[PDB]
Amino acid sequence: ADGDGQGLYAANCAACHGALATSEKKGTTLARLQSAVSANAGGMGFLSSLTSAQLQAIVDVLAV
Ligand code: HEC
Ligand code: NA
Repeated sequence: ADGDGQGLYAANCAACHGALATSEKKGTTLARLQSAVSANAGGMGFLSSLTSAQLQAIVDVLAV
């Protein structure tokens, strides 16, 4: 259901951080992403429903 991260990034992140292929958040970390949602960085708190498995999948595709 989770895909490989590409759909999750496109649906939840690309509007603010760019298409995955040219994302400004390449090389991010799970700790940065969880902290950004939890701290509402840039208004990101609405993403608090994403699970650890979903956030990690997004981190991993940004590492490729
Ligand atoms: C617009 C409503 C955004 C959504 C959707 C996403 N991000 Fe975001 N994020 C946004 C801003 C304005 C900021 C602060 C400025 C900055 O770009 O740093 C952030 C912050 C982050 C961070 C923390 C900063 C860092 O360590 O680089 C991360 C890790 C981050 N954003 C990642 C990220 C992810 C993975 C998103 C989809 C789940 C996502 N953001 C969505 C604006 C918006
Ligand atoms: Na806000």
